[PDB]
Amino acid sequence: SPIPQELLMKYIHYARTKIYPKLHQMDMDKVSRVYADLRRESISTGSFPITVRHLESILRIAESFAKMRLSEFVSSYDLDRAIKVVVDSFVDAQKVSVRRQLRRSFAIY
DNA sequence: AAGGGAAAATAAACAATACATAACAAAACATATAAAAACCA
Repeated sequence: SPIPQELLMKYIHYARTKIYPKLHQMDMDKVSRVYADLRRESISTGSFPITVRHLESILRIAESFAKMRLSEFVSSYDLDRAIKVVVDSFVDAQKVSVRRQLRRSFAIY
């Protein structure tokens, strides 16, 4: 069932030394819309804010998933996994009182 | 339906007051006898 270890460690060195997947401005602006919701909802219920470093982090996580997918560019649904990775790290790094944010992020989950 | 958040509860240190009784005072209740005072005689 899983990928063997030797092929995986050879794939790491093969993908990290040959490709450089960029991003195209066709429909990527939608993540700036969802960040605009996700920043604002962290002020009213949460105490810790979300900044531009999280946007740089999800673009890096999406291009890392595109690097692992070995594509020419980042797809539209790589950002969905990137925003899931940032929601279950930032929301999980807080109190139990940000519990409404567990369902507030359920619309984009 | 969730949740904020103020009311309510708990605890602990400290201060302030009440309480049980000790010690006593004083008034009611009680008797005694020598001196006055009526009082028969």
